[PDB]
Amino acid sequence: IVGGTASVRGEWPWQVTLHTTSPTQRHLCGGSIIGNQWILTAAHCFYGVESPKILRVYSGILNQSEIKEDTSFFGVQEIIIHDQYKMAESGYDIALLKLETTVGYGDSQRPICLPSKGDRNVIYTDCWVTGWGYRKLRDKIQNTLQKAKIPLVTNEECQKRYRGHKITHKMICAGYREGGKDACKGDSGGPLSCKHNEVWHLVGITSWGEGCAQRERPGVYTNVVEYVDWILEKTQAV
Ligand SMILES: CC[C@@H]1CCC[C@H](NC(=O)/C=C/c2cc(Cl)ccc2-n2cnnn2)c2nc(c[nH]2)-c2ccc(NC(=O)OC)cc2NC1=O
Repeated sequence: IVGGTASVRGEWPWQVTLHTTSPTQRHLCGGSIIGNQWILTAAHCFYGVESPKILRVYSGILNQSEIKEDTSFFGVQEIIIHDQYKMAESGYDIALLKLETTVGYGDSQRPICLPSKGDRNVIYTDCWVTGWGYRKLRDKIQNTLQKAKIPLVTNEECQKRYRGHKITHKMICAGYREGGKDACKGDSGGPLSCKHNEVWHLVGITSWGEGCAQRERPGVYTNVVEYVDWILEKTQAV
């Protein structure tokens, strides 16, 4: 996160750190608890991931230093990537991780509500991008979960900013015209959380941008409202 501040413990209890084990263990991406056995993340996070056997999901984490060999995690049973996904810049940058075990809900780990279909018309004014990513382009993964309040941007205004790209309605952008606050390397997969009627909703999944927090370069996010039916299709399968 660029231009953010340290989160407080329990502030984003749906936030998870998705770690890879091959060749050595390291943070890979962010993610959101959306069900007791479901993590919603970005499809691009699995580039060169041969099996879910190398993945470890950590919930209830504020500081990456909380993770050692004795720290408990959730194994990943299945990786479900949207089958229209080619690359982040083309959209469909959404994936579901089905966990081997059930998440025990408490004040340190709980699900974020998905946006309602009737909430496609609502205008969110309190949105936050969270993660353990870089504070600038050439940096390192942060120990403490960072947060940044970012304004939502119209598809039209985002399309002006990304000439040469096709910004679809399945994408949602966020950022200040002058930059300064944004997601960066290590944040992808994580949430873009918006508070509405005292209820947090998963509006976006951190996807891509040209650089980090640049003037007139909004962060591009997967527009979760547009994938509610795809999420239910995979999580509610008979
Ligand atoms: C499959 C491989 C995965 C995802 C690749 C894409 C991802 N993009 C992002 O995380 C965010 C992009 C982005 C998103 C928005 Cl919304 C706006 C502006 C953005 N950026 C544009 N240029 N940089 N960031 C990214 N993550 C890292 C570098 N780049 C990264 C850095 C460090 C570690 N681990 C580490 O040091 O452990 C000790 C792990 C990763 N993970 C990855 O390599």
